[PDB]
Formats: sequence, C-alpha cells, structure tokens
Amino acid sequence: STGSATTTPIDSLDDAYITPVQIGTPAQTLNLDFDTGSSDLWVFSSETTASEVDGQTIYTPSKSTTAKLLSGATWSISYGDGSSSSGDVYTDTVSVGGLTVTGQAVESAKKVSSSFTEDSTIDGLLGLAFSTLNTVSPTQQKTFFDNAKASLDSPVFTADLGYHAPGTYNFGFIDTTAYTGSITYTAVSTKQGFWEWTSTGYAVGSGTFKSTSIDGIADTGTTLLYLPATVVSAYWAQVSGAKSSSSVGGYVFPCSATLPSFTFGVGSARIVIPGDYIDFGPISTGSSSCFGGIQSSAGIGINIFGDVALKAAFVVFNGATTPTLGFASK
Repeated sequence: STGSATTTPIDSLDDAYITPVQIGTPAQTLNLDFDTGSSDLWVFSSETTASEVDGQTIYTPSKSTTAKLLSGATWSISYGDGSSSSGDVYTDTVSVGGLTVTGQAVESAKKVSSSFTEDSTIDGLLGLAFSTLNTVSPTQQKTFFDNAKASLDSPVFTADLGYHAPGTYNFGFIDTTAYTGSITYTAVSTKQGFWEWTSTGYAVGSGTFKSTSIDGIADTGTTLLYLPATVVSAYWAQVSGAKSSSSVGGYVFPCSATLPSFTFGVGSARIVIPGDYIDFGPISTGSSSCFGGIQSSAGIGINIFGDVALKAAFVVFNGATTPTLGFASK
C-alpha cells in the first residue's frame, strides 16, 4: 500500500504545516501537524477542557463506530518549545492520503497548553519519530508509520515541504518526479528516538564550504533551523545590522536586508537554503526588525534541522531495519 497527502502552511510565514487526517467511522477529518520529532498522535477532542478549545476541529470518539477506549492508558507530553498536552487514549481507524491503519492509538487531549489553544489551525499532532518516544502509559503505543510499515510497498515516508506553498507527505514510495538529481542517503542514530544524523558542514552565501560534523535531528515539527552558535554567528555576520537580541529571543535583522543563502552538507552533497527562506518577518506587527530563521541551538541541547532546512529538500525517512535519511535538491 501507499498514501499521499498534501501538507499546507498554516500561515504566510510557514510557521507549521497541516495535513488532513481521517479518524474514525464515519471519517472525522482533522488537520494535524506531522512531526518527525515526536511520536504521539494526539488530537483536540470532545474531552478537551472547553476553555482550552478555540476554533479547532475536535475528534469525538463517541460518534465513531470503530473507536474503542484503550482502558487505563494515559499520555502526557512536553515539547521543546515549552508547550504540552495530556489525556487518555482510544484506538480507531486512521487514514492519511488513502493509507489506512486500523487499531491506531489516537490520544485524546483532556488538557492542552495555551500555545495549542491559541493556534486555531492545528487540530493535533501526528508523530513520526521512533515509537520509543511515545508517551502512552502503561503500554507504549506505536506511531502511524510504525503500524503501517509492514503493509507499505517500501518502508519509507517522504517529506516535501513547500516554501510559502503546499507540499506533500508520501508513505510507502519515493516519487522520482519530485526532486532533481540524486538522493544522497546518510546514517541515522535512533538512540535518542529521533531521526538523528550528521551533516558534513556548511557554507554561508557564496562562501567556501566548511567541512565540519554537525549532529542534529530532522524535525518537521520545528519551524526554524537551530545550529551551533559558531555556525549561526558566521551566518548573521554576513547580514548588515543583524544582532542577537536577548529581549526578542534570538537573531534579528533589518527587514530591509537581503539575506544570503545557507548551504548544509549531506555526505558529499549540498542542500542550498535560499536567503528568503530564512526571513520570518517583523518581530511584531509594523516593526522593521525581522526575526531570523537560523538560530542558535545553544541551551536546546541538540541541533535541529527544522522546516527552514527541510523545505529546501526532498527528504526520505527510510524506516528499513537500519534506518537512514535521504536528501535531494528539488
């Protein structure tokens, strides 16, 4: 089997991407944030504290003939951005782009943090990291991809995120029309539960490539590119007037600037992030100070190849017995 679904930016800045997901019978379609940095499929629901729901579409398990309470199971997650959610668990039929999993753990939120409430466009998350990170207790649950894997034509999914445009998540096949040149594959460590890999270096604009190992995670659920302070300083040093602002919470730059590209290495291959992808617009409405899309990972504890990086590539998440990651230009 295979699946193919379009993923759409939630706003004009590509702050996140939502993908429609069918849950239950009859189908209830929710727009979920596909997140290769976590491993829970959780949704706003009929059980979510009413004051914490603000415009989201909810899953109502009582209206699904295939929903079953997973007795005794609870979940609770905190994300790297400080947001969180928790609740109980149902199993139900879940389909993505034509690919159907029966008995998928659907984690129903009883509580969500304000960040989730305040974002009307995201109805929940669909985790695509390794199932070892799943938070369901006392019986850990498998991700959608893990459940689908054996049935897929090939045990892979691909992320093809657009810049200020829709893109595609495919399951079970590699669309050879969706990228240019060849796909370069690189080793993955699953030790921390993430799609963790090592970039071979970077360049700023038309500058020379610096060969240096940068361990980080491929994370579709993180907006920006978080890299070591040395790398980030080298980038912003090429933008007149750019500075790290403790009050804003990162590098800002004059909105009048033209940003240089940023290149990262995948083995001997190179992925070029155009300068425009690194512009996240005014820090507040009407400001002439703009927020940068490349930020320091210092104090995160890990480097994160988030959407800024991934949307410059066609990315293969290869879930074979020994997982790997593939990157192609597009």
